[PDB]
Amino acid sequence: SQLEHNIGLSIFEPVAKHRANRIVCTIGPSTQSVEALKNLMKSGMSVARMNFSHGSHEYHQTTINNVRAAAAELGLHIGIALDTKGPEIRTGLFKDGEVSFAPGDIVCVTTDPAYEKVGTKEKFYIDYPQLTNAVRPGGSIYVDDGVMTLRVVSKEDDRTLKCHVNNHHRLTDRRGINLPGCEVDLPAVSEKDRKDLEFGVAQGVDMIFASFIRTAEQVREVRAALGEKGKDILIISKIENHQGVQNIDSIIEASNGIMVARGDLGVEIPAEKVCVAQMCIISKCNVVGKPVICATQMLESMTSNPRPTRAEVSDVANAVLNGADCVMLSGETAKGKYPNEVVQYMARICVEAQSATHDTVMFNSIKNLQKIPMCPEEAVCSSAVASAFEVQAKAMLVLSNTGRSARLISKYRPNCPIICVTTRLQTCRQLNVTRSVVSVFYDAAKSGEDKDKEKRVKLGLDFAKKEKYASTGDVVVVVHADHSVKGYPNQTRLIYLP
Amino acid sequence: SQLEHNIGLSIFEPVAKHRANRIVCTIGPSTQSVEALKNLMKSGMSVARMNFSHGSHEYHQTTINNVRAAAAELGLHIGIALDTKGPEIRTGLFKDGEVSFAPGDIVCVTTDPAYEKVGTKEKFYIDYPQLTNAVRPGGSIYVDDGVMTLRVVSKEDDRTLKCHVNNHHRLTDRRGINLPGCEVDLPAVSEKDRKDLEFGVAQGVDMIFASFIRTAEQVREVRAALGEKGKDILIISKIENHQGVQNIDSIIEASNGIMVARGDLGVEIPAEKVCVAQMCIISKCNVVGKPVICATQMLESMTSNPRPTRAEVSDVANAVLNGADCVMLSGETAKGKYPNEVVQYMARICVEAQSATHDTVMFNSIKNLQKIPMCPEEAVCSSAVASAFEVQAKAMLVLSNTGRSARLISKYRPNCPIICVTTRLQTCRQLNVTRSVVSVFYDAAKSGEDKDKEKRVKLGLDFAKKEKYASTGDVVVVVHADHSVKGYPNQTRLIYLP
Amino acid sequence: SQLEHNIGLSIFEPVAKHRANRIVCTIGPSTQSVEALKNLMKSGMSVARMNFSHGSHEYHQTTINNVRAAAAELGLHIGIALDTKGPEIRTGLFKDGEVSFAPGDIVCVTTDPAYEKVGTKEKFYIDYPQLTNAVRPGGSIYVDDGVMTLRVVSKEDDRTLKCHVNNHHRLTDRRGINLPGCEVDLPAVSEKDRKDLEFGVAQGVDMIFASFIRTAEQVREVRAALGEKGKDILIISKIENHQGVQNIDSIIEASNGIMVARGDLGVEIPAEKVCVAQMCIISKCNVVGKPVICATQMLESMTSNPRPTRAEVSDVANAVLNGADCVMLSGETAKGKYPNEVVQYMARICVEAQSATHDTVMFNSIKNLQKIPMCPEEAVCSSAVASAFEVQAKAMLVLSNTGRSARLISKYRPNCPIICVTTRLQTCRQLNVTRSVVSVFYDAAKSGEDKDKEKRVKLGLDFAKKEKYASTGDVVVVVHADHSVKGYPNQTRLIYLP
Amino acid sequence: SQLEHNIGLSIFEPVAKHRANRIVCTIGPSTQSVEALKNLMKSGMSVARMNFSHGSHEYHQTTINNVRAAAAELGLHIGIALDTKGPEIRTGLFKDGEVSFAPGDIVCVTTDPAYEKVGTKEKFYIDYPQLTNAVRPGGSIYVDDGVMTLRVVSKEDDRTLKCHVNNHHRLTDRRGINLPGCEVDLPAVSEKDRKDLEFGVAQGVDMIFASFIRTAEQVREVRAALGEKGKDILIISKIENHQGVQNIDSIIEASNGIMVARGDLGVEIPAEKVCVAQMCIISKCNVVGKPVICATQMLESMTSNPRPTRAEVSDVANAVLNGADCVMLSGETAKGKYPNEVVQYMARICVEAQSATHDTVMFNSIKNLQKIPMCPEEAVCSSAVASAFEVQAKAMLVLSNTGRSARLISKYRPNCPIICVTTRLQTCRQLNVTRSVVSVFYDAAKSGEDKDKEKRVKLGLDFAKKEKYASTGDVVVVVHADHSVKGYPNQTRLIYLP
Ligand SMILES: O=P(O)(O)OC[C@H]1O[C@@](CO)(OP(=O)(O)O)[C@@H](O)[C@@H]1O
Ligand SMILES: O=P(O)(O)OC[C@H]1O[C@@](CO)(OP(=O)(O)O)[C@@H](O)[C@@H]1O
Ligand SMILES: [K+]
Ligand SMILES: [K+]
Ligand SMILES: [K+]
Ligand SMILES: [K+]
Ligand SMILES: [Mg+2]
Ligand SMILES: [Mg+2]
Ligand SMILES: [Mg+2]
Ligand SMILES: [Mg+2]
Repeated sequence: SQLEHNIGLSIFEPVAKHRANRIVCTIGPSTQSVEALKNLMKSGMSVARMNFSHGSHEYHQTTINNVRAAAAELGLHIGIALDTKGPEIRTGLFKDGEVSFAPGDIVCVTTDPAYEKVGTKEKFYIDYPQLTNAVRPGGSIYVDDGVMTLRVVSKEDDRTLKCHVNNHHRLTDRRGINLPGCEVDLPAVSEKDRKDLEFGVAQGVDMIFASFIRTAEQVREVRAALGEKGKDILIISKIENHQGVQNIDSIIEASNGIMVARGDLGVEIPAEKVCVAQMCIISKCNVVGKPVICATQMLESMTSNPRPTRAEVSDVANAVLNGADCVMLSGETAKGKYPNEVVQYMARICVEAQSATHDTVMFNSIKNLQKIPMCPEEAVCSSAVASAFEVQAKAMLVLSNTGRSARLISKYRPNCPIICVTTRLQTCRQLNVTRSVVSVFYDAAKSGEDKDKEKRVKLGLDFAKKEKYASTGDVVVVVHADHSVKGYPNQTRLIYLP
Repeated sequence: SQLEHNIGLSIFEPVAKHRANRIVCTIGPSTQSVEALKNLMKSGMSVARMNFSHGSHEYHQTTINNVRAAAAELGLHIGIALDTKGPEIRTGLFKDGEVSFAPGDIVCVTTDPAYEKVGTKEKFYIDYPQLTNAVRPGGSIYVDDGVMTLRVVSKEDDRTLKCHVNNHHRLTDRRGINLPGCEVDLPAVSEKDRKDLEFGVAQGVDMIFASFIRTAEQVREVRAALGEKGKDILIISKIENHQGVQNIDSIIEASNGIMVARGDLGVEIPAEKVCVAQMCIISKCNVVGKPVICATQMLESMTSNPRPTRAEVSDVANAVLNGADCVMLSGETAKGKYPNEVVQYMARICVEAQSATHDTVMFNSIKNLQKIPMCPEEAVCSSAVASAFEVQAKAMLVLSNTGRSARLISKYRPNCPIICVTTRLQTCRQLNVTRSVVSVFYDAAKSGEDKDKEKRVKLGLDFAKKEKYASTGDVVVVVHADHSVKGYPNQTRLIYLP
Repeated sequence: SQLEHNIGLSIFEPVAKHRANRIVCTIGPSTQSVEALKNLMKSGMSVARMNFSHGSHEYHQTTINNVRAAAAELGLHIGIALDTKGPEIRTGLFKDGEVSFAPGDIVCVTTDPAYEKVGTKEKFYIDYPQLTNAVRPGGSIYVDDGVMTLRVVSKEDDRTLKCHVNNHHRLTDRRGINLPGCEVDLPAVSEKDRKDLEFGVAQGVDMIFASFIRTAEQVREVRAALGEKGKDILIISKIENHQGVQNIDSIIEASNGIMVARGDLGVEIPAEKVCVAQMCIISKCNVVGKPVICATQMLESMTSNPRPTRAEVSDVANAVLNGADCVMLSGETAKGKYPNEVVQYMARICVEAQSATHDTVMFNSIKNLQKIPMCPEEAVCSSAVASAFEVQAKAMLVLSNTGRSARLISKYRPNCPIICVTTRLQTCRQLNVTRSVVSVFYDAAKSGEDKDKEKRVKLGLDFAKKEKYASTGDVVVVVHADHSVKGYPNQTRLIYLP
Repeated sequence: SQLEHNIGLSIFEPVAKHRANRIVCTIGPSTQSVEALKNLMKSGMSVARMNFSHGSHEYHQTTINNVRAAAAELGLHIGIALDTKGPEIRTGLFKDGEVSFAPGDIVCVTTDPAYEKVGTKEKFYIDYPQLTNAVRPGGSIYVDDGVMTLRVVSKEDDRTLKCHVNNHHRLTDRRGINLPGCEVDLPAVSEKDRKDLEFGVAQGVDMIFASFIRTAEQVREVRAALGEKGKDILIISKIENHQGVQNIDSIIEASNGIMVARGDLGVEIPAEKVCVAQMCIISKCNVVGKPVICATQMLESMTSNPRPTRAEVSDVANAVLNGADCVMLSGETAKGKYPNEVVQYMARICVEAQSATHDTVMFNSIKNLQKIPMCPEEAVCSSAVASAFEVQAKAMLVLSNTGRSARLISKYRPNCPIICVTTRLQTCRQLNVTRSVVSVFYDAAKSGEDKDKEKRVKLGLDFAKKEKYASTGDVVVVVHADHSVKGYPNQTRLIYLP
């Protein structure tokens, strides 16, 4: 039982040596320099996130270039993620550029674009034409990231609602609008996003963090916008509102991965329901074996302070215990005073949660919900992890070209490193969002075809020795194909390190 | 499995209507008026904490009187908790009220009272006379809830240490000092603590939150200080340092309950380990059925903001999921701008986490760890909870005079309210730290002896009806003694509301 | 796990003192005398079975009278069961009273009653008019308790099948016929059965063992034949063929109990499938809490030998481990040389299987399959049994007039005696087919109404002391109603024996 | 749960097509001809047992030769088991060949050979010279598989005891004597046993069934008697008395397997305890993965009848459900009228019980009891079985030379056949006592070394196809070493049948 496991925990015991969870950092003026990025990497950043809400292509090019230089200097494979702006709903402009509201104020909000630039206390524009279908009398409209709240009192015509203002607030031009609990018929990709994705495909980004994903169809439209050139780039769908949460099954099926985008999600649904959504989404991703990232405000106060709050420490530990592959930092590294320290704390907190995790409970829980019969690669991979628990293996080793087999092994949550020997650099970079995985690159152009796996396996066992994952006489669990089977691994071996 | 429970969670289901978990609020300037307290109570405060780190007896008397007046106006039983100063270590004053420190700043710290009021960038006072025995050269002194370090360069003399400042801090009056990994030899009950405890007995406080408890011995010292007239007052031991966590088992056995005092704890041990201690301590308390409070920085940002961070919501929810009876607010209500709102958020987060909790997992885990044979009253109480699950009872009803039986039912974590009819007002107030329990006072001196229990059961069933727990025809599980057993409950009944 | 429980079993430990399972004995020339029956009773017979296949009413009257005299002498309550002949299918007569068949012999079997008395090698009668609808070409007809086998080769006309003889056998007049796997449209009650049931109702039998029950409707026709005078007599349906097994759910719902009539069942379905049927039927009865009897050849060789075969010992142990309330003896006591010894062995074997049973596994398994919400009497009863495991109670005590509450408690398979204080003698007799139950009679006509239960409870606790179930200072779990609830028990108490 | 598994059982589903459990048959007059043995093999015999209690070397030579000739004709590998006389105690002869005893009959028993041939109602011979040291006055002497008792009245002299006959028996030549609770001091290897064991080594028998094993020491004495040339012969220890059961753990550790010898056991300890010993012993063997045979009176009545009793069918089925690898026939095939039919029933009952077995319950129970870390080959074998469940494999295929790896896979109780390709004919024969294993011989001397395993795997896959275990496109789980590991299997593969 979780309870019996808890009572036997010890704060004094040494912790795990090898961090399993992974850390995504948002780059910004605190962290964009090659020097900054090197330290971020030494501190534990696995994936660098470019937030295309802010900054020009020129700005993000510097990030891309600096990340590549920083990683090349340290001999690391660091993923690069493009996080789209996404479509949005905004108010119009106001006269004199602002208006102040008070509780009780009645205000008409209109979908008539005539009113776009002449917002007053009495009447202002919202640029979502379907508005008077999507929110009914009694429903709420949230303005400015939830900070001001309107109750719809009535529909005046097919383009205008009379609303009641709930709280004091000062609006400036073009504030964000959220419609909590309303379906929202905005396109998966805005015009700006197309140019942003085109840029990402051209610069060879490893993954898109796709904003405001509400339906599987929208994931497909993002895949389509990436076209043939970008067919290999991961799509990590950001779950940001109620529809996202409702359609999670079919969104998970269409995506390569998920981000629990708690910031927007906590505006769209009550803040307290975000923990329910988080637990549900992470677990559902664990069940199908797709990477999931927990995001937003995890270590917020470290934007300004050199130590985190108690709440913050528990937030990170709990996202790890919930089952998340990755945890993420935004402002904390984009613009905070302590980018290095914050990543270091997050690394330490991860390691503690990892050591306090019951080894085999995830493995069993996950395995028990799989449909039987399994595909044989998945039987090979789960049973490899089982056999890793049985011999207390110190590492596993898998040959994966696309990353599929590595993600399949990580799905079953071994308690040791998963060394992945791959033939694609992009795969080394993409496996950064997968718990436990450590990539080594095998250069076929330079060392040859390796039909019988022996060179890739040697390379992996040498890496295991060098990185101090295991030593001479330790058992490693090795997964690849036999001499004739092609396209997936059908073989597991137990090998003593020579 | 936890995983299978998670994938079935929904954000679209209604939540529980009756909050099981309980909220402790610290009273200060924001919240001391009769009016402010009434609103805290309405917002969901169950226990008012007096922090005797600060304030005179007279100040706390005003708190005690105003709590009683507010509780009487609303007809509530609200516990009053005295939280001791304990073996605290603080700085003196500074000229002007701050000084500011740069890294590499070399500073003299002195135990010499002479410098108490007159501290500067160069020399200042610390109120622990044995300082230069406690920490030697190369040791570290933590300052102001851990936000600034000093390394000790040398012992100047028996009164003065020369110290290297390690980082960047602006330092206000009388701030907290911690000395992790140092033999600090201060009493659990200082002379000042002894007066405060006597004042609490005199004033009839319901519970002591005993600071820095390190040993079962220290708990007993707090018991002795309370004397004869004070023997029914709960002692809740605050676990705040390394040694508290080491000795947790015998500390629990001596105490009436525990507070995981995450503030000092997260300075005294590495901050990332607090999450492991929390889990471990809460579960150990759940196992012996003793109340446990999770404290400190839970909704910290709401000290200044109208909304909590995503980390803070999850921190609260996870304290509840961990098994904590109570969650605590400190600065958030003592001195924040939004005391009522912060209590309201906490109450809503509690209810969400309570609704995401698997019905019976706690029941079974707790039961499976109990030594067999049980005492009869424990067999009756655990079986009563089982039968509540089986009939889907909307409430339970227990007669308890000392509170023991109410705590015993609560130990088995039913999913419905536990209505406790008690013959002591103090029991009503002390049961505010126990998950699920709602108290009704039966005045035996005024209404008679009730040997056959029909008066008290009627009172509790009518309360069930009035407070909208159950209605006519609903089953209620009713626990007390039969007509001849005295001293504990030997009987369970299932009863339909008339 | 069953496996871990097994490896820790010990043959050397003392066994349970109080036999939980119950023994049904068939009376016959070995055992009909008052003296014989007294010894049978001392040996462990709980229910005496009269097989109305053989003997006249006069014969069975002697059994009834002798059983009553024998029981009255020993002060026991012994159930009396009437086991119907049931409808049957038979061949006609043969010329010269017999015919011999050989493998390969072709024989017409006809439904034309003209051929009733003139059976030959070539052609003989079977008295089931629907025969040529019920068994198709390729199907089998079993003759003489399965000993000879015919394959239907073809239908000649609507009353005649050509059949192939499978094995050597000699037929005499009017042998039994079975149609394996065929629906069989015979009435629930034959004419002879009506007169037999009428007799049973008049003589006050406690239960019918109803033969050849195929459908719930047939159980209802047996209840109807018992009329108003016999509305209180248990109907234990004998499951004897494939239809019985197929319709078991709805047959269990209609009956008071089940007999796995392995003898006929092993003729109708392959002998090896009888173990599957047995395990399934017993478990299904356990799940709904209805008594189930395992029957036939359990200790067969003891008909002639003074010790049982190894197979036989395991058969009895395994019926107990499967979950059967009762095991039964036929020939072994009706006509065998060692009626006393055989019942003694069966008692000893039961006790060993009981002691080797894992206490709480049945309890948990049974409780886990109940629909929630439960009726409150069933919550009271399961939780009483739970609380009996928790305090290691040595007995339970329940007030039951119809026997319902006692059967409800036994359903949850406590490891101790269940003392039932009843106001009906017939209930004492009927509870003999219920595991663990020991009945005491409370005479209301002579000691008064006992509205507050105290006299019945005293009587029960006195019985517990006298029979050496428990002594002074032991906990007994007591189940009845409180002072106002009528018709079921809503209360459980734990009481120390004074 | 077992209960929930049972209620889902059906008698209408098809049964397993490949029998997992294995049948040992004792050879005698009924069954010694080459023809009779061919039919036993066709009917399902896997191991022929020679009972050296009776018969000369020459008689057993005929058995050995005829088994080989019959097995060769059919192309089967059939094990040959030598079952020792051991420390047996028998009566002498009687004039005429019976005498008959009445209760109260006072009789002299004598160790004096003089009376060997000439026994009467009054005096007869017992071949244990230390008799009058072993049992003293008031002790009991059991005679002829326990069917008749004598109490010892006095020691006449060192050669003669006066005995009270307790019951009614007709006594044939050279019948078995048991002395429960007596210090009987006879060697595990008599002079006669030593010759028999040497003859078995000379003749190349596959296994010894060692009678009356009492200690691990005795097992080692049987090992030493087998000498150098005999070291690969299995020793299966027969547990037959009180002390065997006491010492079961260290007896198992010394042996290659165990027989629960229920015949002598059920006389040496009370007969009702045998069912507890059986369960306990079989499970302990399953836990260390050593073969266990359940023996004696399993289908006893079929010695004379064409059909078994209901008890005997359930006895067989429950031996299988208990975990037994093998079930044994004694008199049923040595001397019965229906040897072929009795083997056929047993085979059908085995398959039913196998089909009623829960797939994975045994796998998990066995796995959960193994010390971690496992040796690599055990992690490979248990994980191979797990992956068989997960892909619903129709067969497994393992390379085994000694049989160790085949027994290791079998220990984890897969639900499909385990095809074992072995390089030793003796391994083929010895694996007949292991559940599920089907052997194929690869003649390395004739077909070459097969370092890369492709020859043996091809041989086993073609066997899978020929024997109708799997077909083209079916997955098979294949266990052996990779290209460089020697001594055990370190590799698992999933392979589709070509
Ligand atoms: O790229 P993924 O889909 O992970 O497949 C990798 C697996 O396929 C195989 C076989 O095709 O690759 P490889 O041909 O590179 O040797 C296995 O060896 C390897 O483990
Ligand atoms: O006859 P059953 O159906 O078992 O009902 C018995 C239960 O009902 C009650 C209440 O009606 O009977 P009683 O009136 O005889 O006291 C309970 O005390 C008793 O346990
Ligand atoms: K963005
Ligand atoms: K304090
Ligand atoms: K009958
Ligand atoms: K023998
Ligand atoms: Mg957004
Ligand atoms: Mg503190
Ligand atoms: Mg019949
Ligand atoms: Mg024997």
